[PDB]
Amino acid sequence: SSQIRQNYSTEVEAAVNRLVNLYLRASYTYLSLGFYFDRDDVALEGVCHFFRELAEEKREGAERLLKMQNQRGGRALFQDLQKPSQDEWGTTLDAMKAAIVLEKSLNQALLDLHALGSAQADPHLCDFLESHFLDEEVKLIKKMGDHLTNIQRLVGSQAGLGEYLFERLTLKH
Amino acid sequence: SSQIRQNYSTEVEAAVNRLVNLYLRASYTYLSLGFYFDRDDVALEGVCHFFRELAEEKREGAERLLKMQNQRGGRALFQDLQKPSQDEWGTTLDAMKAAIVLEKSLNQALLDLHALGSAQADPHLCDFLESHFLDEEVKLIKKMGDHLTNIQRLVGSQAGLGEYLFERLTLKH
Amino acid sequence: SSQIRQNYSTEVEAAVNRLVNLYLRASYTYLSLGFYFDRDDVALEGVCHFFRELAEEKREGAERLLKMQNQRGGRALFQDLQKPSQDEWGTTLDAMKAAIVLEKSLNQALLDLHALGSAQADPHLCDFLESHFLDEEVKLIKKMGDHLTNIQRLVGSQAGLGEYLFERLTLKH
Amino acid sequence: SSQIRQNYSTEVEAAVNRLVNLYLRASYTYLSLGFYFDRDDVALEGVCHFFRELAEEKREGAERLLKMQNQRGGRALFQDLQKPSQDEWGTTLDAMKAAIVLEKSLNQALLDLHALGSAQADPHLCDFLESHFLDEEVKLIKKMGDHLTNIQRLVGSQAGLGEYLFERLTLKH
Ligand SMILES: [Au+]
Ligand SMILES: [Au+]
Ligand SMILES: [Au+]
Ligand SMILES: [Au+]
Ligand SMILES: [Au+]
Ligand SMILES: [Au+]
Ligand SMILES: [Au+]
Ligand SMILES: [Au+]
Ligand SMILES: [Cl-]
Ligand SMILES: [Cl-]
Ligand SMILES: [Cl-]
Ligand SMILES: [Cl-]
Repeated sequence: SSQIRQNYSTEVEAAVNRLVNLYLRASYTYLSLGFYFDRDDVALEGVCHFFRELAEEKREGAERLLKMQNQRGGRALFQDLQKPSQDEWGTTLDAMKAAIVLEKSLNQALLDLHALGSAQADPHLCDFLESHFLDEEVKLIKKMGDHLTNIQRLVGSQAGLGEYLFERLTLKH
Repeated sequence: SSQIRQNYSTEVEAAVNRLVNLYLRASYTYLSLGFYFDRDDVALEGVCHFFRELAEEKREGAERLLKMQNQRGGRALFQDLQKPSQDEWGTTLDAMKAAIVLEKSLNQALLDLHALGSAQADPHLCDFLESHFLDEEVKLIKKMGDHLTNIQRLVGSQAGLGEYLFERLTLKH
Repeated sequence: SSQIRQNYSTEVEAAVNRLVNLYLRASYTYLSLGFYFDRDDVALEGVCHFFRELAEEKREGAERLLKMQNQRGGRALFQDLQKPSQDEWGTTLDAMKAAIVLEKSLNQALLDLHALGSAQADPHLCDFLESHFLDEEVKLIKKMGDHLTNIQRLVGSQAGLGEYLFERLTLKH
Repeated sequence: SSQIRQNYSTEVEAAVNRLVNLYLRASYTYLSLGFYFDRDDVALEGVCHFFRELAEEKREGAERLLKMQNQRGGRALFQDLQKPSQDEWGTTLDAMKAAIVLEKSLNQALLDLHALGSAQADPHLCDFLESHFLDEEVKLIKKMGDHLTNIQRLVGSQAGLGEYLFERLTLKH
């Protein structure tokens, strides 16, 4: 094994790699969500970047996990990326729910890995997640919640008009 | 014939001139569309420039075709410009459909001329269309598609209110 | 089908999607190659970015293909991404060969798609590849060839010392 | 005892002081390593600063521990500093191994102190180590690993020439 490796469990090594996959899968889902909203028959530019900036961020989470894996003396193993769960994503509201659900899944994987870190007494891993992931994921889920409430409130009245306003007035383009 | 002319078919020369007419007719349609939306009883400033910047662009396509005709040793022949197909253009939605249809017609004329170029083995003509027209026309038709989807979605709910918002929030003024 | 779609074959639509997969797979291979060279027991910073800037570029090819798919009125379908072909990538020389091979495969897929475009008489697609992919891929394969020759020449003499010099003096960090 | 002291165990107080000694001993080792490489018969300027900037950093760790000790209401007790383990440090490779070993020892002392913090329920101490030491030590050990791999690879071929290149091309001066 590695010349540098110290207090780094094979369990955590393996779980970090699983987390890289989850983050890359999420990035790929957000690409699919992104380009869906760029379809001529959907055409909500604002929604399209929202999900495309999110694709960038999850790819950055996975790249951060990989950097760390190497820093600890673990060995990145890449697995197949399954495709996003859907080919069409519905309304902005349908999409934003799916994202929340996606993000809650990533968050739980994060919490599952803290718990493993604590069980393994790996304080660098705990710190790593606390500094770079836990806080950013809580903030993101909140913002998605906030979007969900606004979209729900708008599209309850007039669906399509509600969709347009939200994209125009909340989301950037 | 011309001192410069080389690999330039009479077929393509003639088809280039037909294309100039089509581009000038389109420019004239976009002028009519433009000033229609500046009527006091229509008054959608945003829609008015959208079509007026498009009148400029098609006049620029025809001027570009004419420059090229001369560059190849062809001889520009101008024909009568028939007037736009309508005197009143309806709603923003009616207007934007007509534009798509107009632009699809121009696009097909472009594709018809590539095919002629290939048949004639005129690689400068093919290149000319690829560099200055094909890509710009695809991008434009997409944007019109995108506008159509947004207008449809808005005016399905509340027609007039939908028209106002689109003009205010999507189109520039 | 789409309101914008014009001269866009289902064959090309499908082949564009296959090309997105190939570009995403390549991006994923270059991530694996990248982080391999960041291992403490490999530690060639220069090689690591070379492959990481390449991961970025192929993700940009796939994003460009997706933008276009939408511009034409096609519908992006995403498939599973198979994992990179190897878990360990050997020497810089082993790695750089694999990249050439990867890039030649992408290039052939590109050439296969031009040919399809020509068969379908889709001049926007041909242009699209010519402008954004064909030239960039030829330039890249050349540079990889150039690296291969330099690495071969260095490591023939002294392997490890040759590897260090190449990374230090040719590649950036 | 102190007017400020709160949730601060005598165990941790004592262990913090032991950690100050370890950091000062390390600083002193890096001074000895530093000036060894400045000998006229060794003369690797690059290696000399590498170890001298490290002497500064460990003195900064100990000063940071002392500031904290005071912040918590502990009382710094200083003990004798034993001299570095060697008078001559061999090659760059011999030196860089010794450093890794030194740094791994400091790292384990850090991990031993987190564990004590957790046992004592001292969350400020845990945080303190996580924020200022754990991450910096992991990053440093990685870089030493990376240097070790490069030095090994160079000096396997030609020892002295390998030493010169590494100092010239990796290390700063
Ligand atoms: Au922990
Ligand atoms: Au944790
Ligand atoms: Au041609
Ligand atoms: Au053509
Ligand atoms: Au073609
Ligand atoms: Au082609
Ligand atoms: Au604690
Ligand atoms: Au801790
Ligand atoms: Cl923790
Ligand atoms: Cl051509
Ligand atoms: Cl072509
Ligand atoms: Cl903690």
